[PDB]
Amino acid sequence: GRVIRGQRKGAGSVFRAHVKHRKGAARLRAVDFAERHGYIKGIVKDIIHDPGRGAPLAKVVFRDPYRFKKRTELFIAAEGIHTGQFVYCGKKAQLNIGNVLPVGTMPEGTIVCCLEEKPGDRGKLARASGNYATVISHNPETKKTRVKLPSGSKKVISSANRAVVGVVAGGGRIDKPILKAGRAYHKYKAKRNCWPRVRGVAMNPVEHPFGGGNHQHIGKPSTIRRDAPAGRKVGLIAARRTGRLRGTKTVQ
RNA sequence: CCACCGGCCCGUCUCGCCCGCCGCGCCGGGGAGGUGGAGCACGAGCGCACGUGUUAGGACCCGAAAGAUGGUGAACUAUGCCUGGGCAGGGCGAAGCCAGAGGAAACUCUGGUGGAGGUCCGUAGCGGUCCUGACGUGCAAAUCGGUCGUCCGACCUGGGUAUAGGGGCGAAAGACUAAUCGAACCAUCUAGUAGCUGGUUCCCUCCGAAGUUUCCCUCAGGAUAGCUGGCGCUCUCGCCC
RNA sequence: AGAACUUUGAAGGCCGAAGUGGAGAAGGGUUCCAUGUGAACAGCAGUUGAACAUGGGUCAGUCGGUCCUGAGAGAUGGGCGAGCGCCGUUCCGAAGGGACGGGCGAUGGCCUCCGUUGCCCUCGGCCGAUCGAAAGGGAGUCGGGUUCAGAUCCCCGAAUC
RNA sequence: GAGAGUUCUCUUUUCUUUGUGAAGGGCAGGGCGCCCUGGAAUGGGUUCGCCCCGAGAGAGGGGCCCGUGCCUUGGAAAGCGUCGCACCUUUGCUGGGGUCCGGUGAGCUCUCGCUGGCCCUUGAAAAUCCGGGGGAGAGGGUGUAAAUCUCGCGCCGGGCCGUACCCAUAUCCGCAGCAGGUCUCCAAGGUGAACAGCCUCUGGCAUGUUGGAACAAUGUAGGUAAGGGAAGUCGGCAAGCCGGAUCCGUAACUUCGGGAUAAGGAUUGGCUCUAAGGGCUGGCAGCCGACUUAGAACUGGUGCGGACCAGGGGAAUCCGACUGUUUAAUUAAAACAAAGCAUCGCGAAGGCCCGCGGCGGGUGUUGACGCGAUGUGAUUUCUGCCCAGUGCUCUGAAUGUCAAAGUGAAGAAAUUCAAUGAAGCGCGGGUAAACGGCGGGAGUAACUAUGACUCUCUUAAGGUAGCCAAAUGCCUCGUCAUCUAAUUAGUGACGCGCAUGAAUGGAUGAACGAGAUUCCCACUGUCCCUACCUACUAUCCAGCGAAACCACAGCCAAGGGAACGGGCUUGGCGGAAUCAGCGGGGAAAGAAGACCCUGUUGAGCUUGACUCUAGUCUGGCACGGUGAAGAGACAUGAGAGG
RNA sequence: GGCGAGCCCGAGGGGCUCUCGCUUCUGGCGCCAAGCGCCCGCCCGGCCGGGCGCGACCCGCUCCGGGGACAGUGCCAGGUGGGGAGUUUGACUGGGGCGGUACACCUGUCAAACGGUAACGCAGGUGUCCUAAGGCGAGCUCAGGGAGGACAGAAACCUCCCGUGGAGCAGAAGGGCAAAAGCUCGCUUGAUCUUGAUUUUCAGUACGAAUACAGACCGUGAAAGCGGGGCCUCACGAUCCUUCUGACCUUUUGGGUUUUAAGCAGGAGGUGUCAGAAAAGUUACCACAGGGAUAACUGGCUUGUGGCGGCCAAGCGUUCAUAGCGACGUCGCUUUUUGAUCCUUCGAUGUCGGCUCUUCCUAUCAUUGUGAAGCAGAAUUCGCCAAGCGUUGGAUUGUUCACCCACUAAUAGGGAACGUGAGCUGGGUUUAGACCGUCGUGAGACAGGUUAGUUUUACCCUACUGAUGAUGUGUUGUUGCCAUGGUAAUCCUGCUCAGUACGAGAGGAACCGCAGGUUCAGACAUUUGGUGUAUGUGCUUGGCUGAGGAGCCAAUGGGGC
Ligand SMILES: [Mg+2]
Ligand SMILES: [Mg+2]
Ligand SMILES: [Mg+2]
Ligand SMILES: [Mg+2]
Ligand SMILES: [Mg+2]
Ligand SMILES: [Mg+2]
Ligand SMILES: [Mg+2]
Ligand SMILES: [Mg+2]
Ligand SMILES: [Mg+2]
Ligand SMILES: [Mg+2]
Ligand SMILES: [Mg+2]
Ligand SMILES: [Mg+2]
Ligand SMILES: [Mg+2]
Ligand SMILES: [Mg+2]
Ligand SMILES: [Mg+2]
Ligand SMILES: [Mg+2]
Ligand SMILES: [Mg+2]
Ligand SMILES: [Mg+2]
Ligand SMILES: [Mg+2]
Ligand SMILES: [Mg+2]
Ligand SMILES: [Mg+2]
Ligand SMILES: [Mg+2]
Ligand SMILES: [Mg+2]
Ligand SMILES: [Mg+2]
Ligand SMILES: [Mg+2]
Ligand SMILES: [Mg+2]
Ligand SMILES: [Mg+2]
Ligand SMILES: [Mg+2]
Ligand SMILES: [Mg+2]
Ligand SMILES: [Mg+2]
Ligand SMILES: [Mg+2]
Ligand SMILES: [Mg+2]
Ligand SMILES: [Mg+2]
Ligand SMILES: [Mg+2]
Ligand SMILES: [Mg+2]
Ligand SMILES: [Mg+2]
Ligand SMILES: [Mg+2]
Ligand SMILES: [Mg+2]
Ligand SMILES: [Mg+2]
Ligand SMILES: [Mg+2]
Ligand SMILES: [Mg+2]
Ligand SMILES: [Mg+2]
Ligand SMILES: [Mg+2]
Ligand SMILES: [Mg+2]
Ligand SMILES: [Mg+2]
Ligand SMILES: [Mg+2]
Ligand SMILES: [Mg+2]
Ligand SMILES: [Mg+2]
Ligand SMILES: [Mg+2]
Ligand SMILES: [Mg+2]
Ligand SMILES: [Mg+2]
Ligand SMILES: [Mg+2]
Ligand SMILES: [Mg+2]
Ligand SMILES: [Mg+2]
Ligand SMILES: [Mg+2]
Ligand SMILES: [Mg+2]
Ligand SMILES: [Mg+2]
Ligand SMILES: [Mg+2]
Ligand SMILES: [Mg+2]
Ligand SMILES: [Mg+2]
Ligand SMILES: [Mg+2]
Ligand SMILES: [Mg+2]
Ligand SMILES: [Mg+2]
Ligand SMILES: [Mg+2]
Ligand SMILES: [Mg+2]
Ligand SMILES: [Mg+2]
Ligand SMILES: [Mg+2]
Ligand SMILES: [Mg+2]
Ligand SMILES: [Mg+2]
Ligand SMILES: [Mg+2]
Ligand SMILES: [Mg+2]
Ligand SMILES: [Mg+2]
Ligand SMILES: [Mg+2]
Ligand SMILES: [Mg+2]
Ligand SMILES: [Mg+2]
Ligand SMILES: [Mg+2]
Ligand SMILES: [Mg+2]
Ligand SMILES: [Mg+2]
Ligand SMILES: [Mg+2]
Ligand SMILES: [Mg+2]
Ligand SMILES: [Mg+2]
Ligand SMILES: [Mg+2]
Ligand SMILES: [Mg+2]
Ligand SMILES: [Mg+2]
Ligand SMILES: [Mg+2]
Ligand SMILES: [Mg+2]
Ligand SMILES: [Mg+2]
Ligand SMILES: [Mg+2]
Ligand SMILES: [Mg+2]
Ligand SMILES: [Mg+2]
Ligand SMILES: [Mg+2]
Ligand SMILES: [Mg+2]
Ligand SMILES: [Mg+2]
Ligand SMILES: [Mg+2]
Ligand SMILES: [Mg+2]
Ligand SMILES: [Mg+2]
Ligand SMILES: [Mg+2]
Ligand SMILES: [Mg+2]
Ligand SMILES: [Mg+2]
Ligand SMILES: [Mg+2]
Ligand SMILES: [Mg+2]
Ligand SMILES: [Mg+2]
Ligand SMILES: [Mg+2]
Ligand SMILES: [Mg+2]
Ligand SMILES: [Mg+2]
Ligand SMILES: [Mg+2]
Ligand SMILES: [Mg+2]
Ligand SMILES: [Mg+2]
Ligand SMILES: [Mg+2]
Ligand SMILES: [Mg+2]
Ligand SMILES: [Mg+2]
Ligand SMILES: [Mg+2]
Ligand SMILES: [Mg+2]
Ligand SMILES: [Mg+2]
Ligand SMILES: [Mg+2]
Repeated sequence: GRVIRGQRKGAGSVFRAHVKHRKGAARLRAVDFAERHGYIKGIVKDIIHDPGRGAPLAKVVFRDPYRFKKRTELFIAAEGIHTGQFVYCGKKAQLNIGNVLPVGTMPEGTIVCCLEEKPGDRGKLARASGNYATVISHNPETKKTRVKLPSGSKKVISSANRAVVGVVAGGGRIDKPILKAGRAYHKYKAKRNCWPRVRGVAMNPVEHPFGGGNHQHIGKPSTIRRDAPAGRKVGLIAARRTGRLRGTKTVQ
């Protein structure tokens, strides 16, 4: 009869993201004439650590092509850039690490990251630390571009959206074991209040469909369909196949 | 007034025949027999008052576990966030560094330095294992004395702030949410219902029981019959039957 | 009048600086001080008291609030809602009323010269009103003396924003 | 130097005090990742530690910032101890000494600066203010003087609000002057490693809502006890032993880090000594002061951590890796959590959720090394077999069932019939680190049995590797061996194990458990077997003074009785009022039994119990408009076919 | 626009088709226009102050992109939906649940010679079957047995005889039936219509079943007659709704026709909890109103069971029934076991065991005095009067119980609300946490196992223990009796007896006497040991009084006496 923990997550009362010490949203520059009919050069001031994120944030200063003012943007620092390196943003920019340019111009097999789903989405895909997307196809007519995302999915996107070249800095971040609960607590304290993660079979039937019984067992098939109501989707959600995997999943 | 027989009216079943025409018809009316009616067969009701009995009203009085509506609480406690404060002393000795010795080389060994740890003894702080110690109408609606675990941390704490009741919060004890939490508090519905307990106030006189039949989701109950009381009413003795 | 509980002196002791000391914040609101009585309150008593009655006591440019935002709360634009209203805070808004300068015109002061008013031209992103800390940010006062009760406040002297 | 205390004896002795605020200037001191000359290796100068050098080291010469330190204006005339002249509601003023000479320090507190370490933790914004780049503009124009001044002065103003006191074992909350709770600063001397414990100074206090007399039992705290030493008890419960430091010695096991203060030994006082461990001045010598170590001699009735302070230990089993959290007010755990190991969904018109409402909100200042939902729970090795059933998922309008809406037909119409049929269901495949499961007979070894081996029914497969009378075994106090004089206990082994078993996790397993259990050593009043002593009661008195409970009240035996009387019957018998204990009775008090049953009385929870619903997936109707190509059916006239 | 690149024709050049402009070694700056061509007012054709355009091109109907007649929105329909909400969890019952239906209907007994009469009393049944197993009429007689006949046999078929029901009548039983109610044969649906009254449980209500009639149409036999189901006792169902049948019926609302609907009567579709709701489980997290109408304690009635005795005497006992046992049978006591019933207790009697302590019982283990043996002695066994005195120390278990070691004269059995929780302990049972095994999909359950889990109050009355007292003797004191009540002593070892009696030996006593010892009781401190604050004395740690001396403080500082 009581709302479960996974159901209380959507209320946003105490489960809000700790966004106090966040430096800024990681987004690219706005598409304009100086970007679609040439390129502009900017200077990287410094890279900083964003709490709750493994990818560093590089501050880049560009010169406004219309007003006398310097524009500061926060990009995702690709691995292999240093303070003082000139970063070029535009259509006819040279293919180098750090420079952003539309995917319709780069050749096949280009390892890029921080791209956009739609032209103007301003850097939404492949933003985690050490991830990249691989361009595999091109279409001159009916402009489309096939990319392979870090999840292995091959998605077709527009040929006008941009992507910075290179892999995100901070790779291999998951190779280190947390090695104790204190480091996990300090990690999740900057992200959000979701760490304790009490098992469902430990509590009572009032707070979870799995709790109860004199023996700490589930009693019901953990595989639950997609049509289950709120507060009922627990355990595996529409598990098409369970158990230890045998090779590659190869699912589209 | 009682019992019976017969008679009349209405609804039905059987049997057959007769009469009428503002129009000669799957139109009307009539008889003799058997049944059903809360009927007729010289009518007694109406209005007011009183008494008893049943019933609906909170309905002889007092009493729930619960349900709904609308509002108040995060000054305790649980959890986030923001902004501040605090944690005596000793023990073990991680990386790195220096020097010396051994060795053909690889390299090894030794003495220091170095000061890491969700490290150890231990104070303040934070909690409360045992004595199942004292109190147990107490200092106290949860305290006190020894003995305890941890004490650089997943640490303790102040103020501000967010989440409000089938909701919040929960390192999960269904624990906490203002001494109340397996669903808070406040007011109303509400004099909620109870086949269940308790109580139910002056005298005298007369009569005076039942715990049994049948039925009911009936077995701690009710209906029915029986037992009882009251109001009468219709007659009979009172002057060889 | 009344003495073990008040006062003074002496002796013997405790708290022994993580106090039984000196100050503060929250909270209390006159409890602080002086005088006076002793039925009630103080778990016995009382000449005593934080009780009673009367009268006093809190003085700031430089102590803090007032200013600023933090987590967060919040009106208008707009949307929803039968409705009190609610969600939403930059979203779907014609959401800058101010200024540098120049020109025209009017007015006032000793109309020499300046200060204003009305209009025209040029320029000007609010990161959206507003609230949110007596421990955060936040310019600038220290020494001595003074009362029965005040001290960085009162007086003297010396400074500063 | 001033004042004070002791002086039977000694002590130039002991105690209190001995000053410079904001602001401005100068000078010491500290820091520099700041400049110039010149460039090194035989590498250099440097820290407690690192660090730095051709991108310029050592050395020499300069600059900048803080200067809370020193002197000076303030500043000695105020302030404070001293000996005095008027004076006891007129009390001010005298003069001397205070701004005297110094030193040391792993000393405590505060501050400043340098450097290092910690990370899947990067540790706040805004208001005010300043500097720089740019050069739109303004200014007298010359032996007369303007544009501007962030320079030295001078004038004026700074409004409003709070300001006492407690801040506490007596001014706050807890019904109160309640051993309870409540956030901060300052904090000395001795012992001592220390803010441990104990004793004093500055400063407070009457012993915590009363005193007098006595020291009976019982009680509450405290300490000993001859001989035995756990023989008491369910249990070593409580109590008791060691407890600090220095010097030797430290096992099994292990993840090689630990175990570990393992275990087991020796010393510890007092007063005289010796040696070592430093700085400063001059061209190897002279003075100045801190307490540390080591050794030896002498000596006290073997006493020396002399009070206080303060780890019993070892051998094993079970569980949990550990640190951490947990039921405020009966549980601290084996429970929860934890890193680690796996699985599932999601590429944003998305996944999981909130919401009565909006293309409203959380994750999201987010993008697969992310988010959301589960299981197991250090490391190592292992992860066995079953998709039959219940769940999850995927596919072809070949294929059954199938609602509205739409089409055709019959009928005067309502209406009826028929054709087609979206999801879903049904069919088929996959998935068990999804829920779960893992049987039963018969014949066979030259002593025999048990049984190598084999045949057969069953459904989806018949317990593999492991482990055990376990926290899991009814029979059971299972059998064997050890531990004991004796063992329902403990350990090891045996294993058709009613009913162990593999992420329902199984087997191990160093360290750690205020976790449960067994044994051994020292230890003690737990005991044999009790006794004595101290403080506070209890006791009597002075003063003040309730509550629980109360049908009337209280001596027993037997009988009957509602089957256990105190009162009834028969007997025993029966003198007031009282004090201190006592706990046999009053079927004693605290509560309309939390146990069992009834109620056609409720609540929490679950599901393949009944009836519904948010939500979610599909189909139809409008928003919802234009063009091309193509498929199926209906009606039309005509040509082939059975 | 060529400061550019072209594929081409081509002598100069042209554009069919096109790339398009000028920021990529470097942690610097970059804005509020230079120039050019024109237009004004002021210095005689000049200076100063201003304005426009090009620089920086023109035109246009979405600000730029990505989807798009889809997605989404409103309405409707169908799936899924304990995520959420509401409600239910039959009754009887020797407590409840499980078991069973004694819940609806029959047969026999219970049932006591009318009818009626109960239990979870006994022995059994029913929810069907039959177009014949109904009706009529006729014919025949069955089960079994005896004697014969080819295969033929215990049983094949034929014939004779006996054959009162011993067979059959659909099925459980009872009653009934012989030219029959049984078997066979032939026609047949009277197993069809209609209105009443009556019988059975009965309230004399209904349903079901049944009886006798009456009114029409039929069957059958020739006929009298029989038949409106089964030879009789059971074989079955209200309201509302649905369906069917009949009128040449009634109403369909202002009046007509028709479809439809409603209406009358009787047949069916069911209430098996059967006089008829539509209904799963758990709560050890539990709550409320009650019940001793109703279990888990004790007590009380009986003792089946348990224990303890007696009688008979077949036999054991080498002989021999009864020294000692004593079967087959049978008669008694006990509530120290369990069980049966539920009488008091539900506004509570605190429910295991252990520790401490008192008293009682005897069915006597030992001790005192005795009798009998297969009692030579010793050691033993069976009884008598006999409860005065004892009936222990430990290992494991919560244990009652049970086993073991050792001691001992003996290590006997019990009662007092299964004595004793305002005396204690909390070891287990028996709350809430949690683990394992089994069961259940689940919540959860287990007289299955293992861990941690608040033990409250006396100051009242009585009883008991002790102390003041009271009554009466005129007052007081001293010395004295006891009526009454209590009552305390018990056991064992060593020596002489005595290596004697006895006994073939082995072995081996007893009375008197002498030393003692165990338990218990009364005291007592000379000696020994405890206690110790005479805070008695003398050392000693830290601090303090200036230092010696004398001292004090550290909750009686510690320790030697
Ligand atoms: Mg967990
Ligand atoms: Mg739980
Ligand atoms: Mg649930
Ligand atoms: Mg199961
Ligand atoms: Mg009421
Ligand atoms: Mg309800
Ligand atoms: Mg509400
Ligand atoms: Mg709070
Ligand atoms: Mg630690
Ligand atoms: Mg250790
Ligand atoms: Mg502590
Ligand atoms: Mg405590
Ligand atoms: Mg506590
Ligand atoms: Mg405990
Ligand atoms: Mg206690
Ligand atoms: Mg007490
Ligand atoms: Mg401790
Ligand atoms: Mg410890
Ligand atoms: Mg520790
Ligand atoms: Mg509700
Ligand atoms: Mg509470
Ligand atoms: Mg409610
Ligand atoms: Mg009432
Ligand atoms: Mg009845
Ligand atoms: Mg009558
Ligand atoms: Mg005094
Ligand atoms: Mg003192
Ligand atoms: Mg301090
Ligand atoms: Mg203090
Ligand atoms: Mg006074
Ligand atoms: Mg008083
Ligand atoms: Mg006062
Ligand atoms: Mg007053
Ligand atoms: Mg002033
Ligand atoms: Mg201020
Ligand atoms: Mg709002
Ligand atoms: Mg509006
Ligand atoms: Mg403000
Ligand atoms: Mg002053
Ligand atoms: Mg003051
Ligand atoms: Mg100064
Ligand atoms: Mg110093
Ligand atoms: Mg003040
Ligand atoms: Mg207090
Ligand atoms: Mg306190
Ligand atoms: Mg000190
Ligand atoms: Mg020292
Ligand atoms: Mg006193
Ligand atoms: Mg007090
Ligand atoms: Mg002793
Ligand atoms: Mg001794
Ligand atoms: Mg010993
Ligand atoms: Mg022992
Ligand atoms: Mg035991
Ligand atoms: Mg202990
Ligand atoms: Mg060993
Ligand atoms: Mg060890
Ligand atoms: Mg010397
Ligand atoms: Mg643990
Ligand atoms: Mg917590
Ligand atoms: Mg506890
Ligand atoms: Mg979203
Ligand atoms: Mg693991
Ligand atoms: Mg497996
Ligand atoms: Mg399959
Ligand atoms: Mg249609
Ligand atoms: Mg054989
Ligand atoms: Mg096996
Ligand atoms: Mg083992
Ligand atoms: Mg033992
Ligand atoms: Mg199993
Ligand atoms: Mg098994
Ligand atoms: Mg001792
Ligand atoms: Mg009596
Ligand atoms: Mg009795
Ligand atoms: Mg009696
Ligand atoms: Mg009584
Ligand atoms: Mg009487
Ligand atoms: Mg009487
Ligand atoms: Mg008394
Ligand atoms: Mg008592
Ligand atoms: Mg009751
Ligand atoms: Mg009932
Ligand atoms: Mg509840
Ligand atoms: Mg567009
Ligand atoms: Mg429900
Ligand atoms: Mg019942
Ligand atoms: Mg009779
Ligand atoms: Mg009869
Ligand atoms: Mg016949
Ligand atoms: Mg029969
Ligand atoms: Mg018969
Ligand atoms: Mg007839
Ligand atoms: Mg019935
Ligand atoms: Mg229920
Ligand atoms: Mg629970
Ligand atoms: Mg009864
Ligand atoms: Mg009973
Ligand atoms: Mg009681
Ligand atoms: Mg009692
Ligand atoms: Mg006796
Ligand atoms: Mg008892
Ligand atoms: Mg227990
Ligand atoms: Mg329990
Ligand atoms: Mg002889
Ligand atoms: Mg002889
Ligand atoms: Mg004695
Ligand atoms: Mg003596
Ligand atoms: Mg002595
Ligand atoms: Mg002494
Ligand atoms: Mg001394
Ligand atoms: Mg001395
Ligand atoms: Mg003290
Ligand atoms: Mg002593
Ligand atoms: Mg002694």
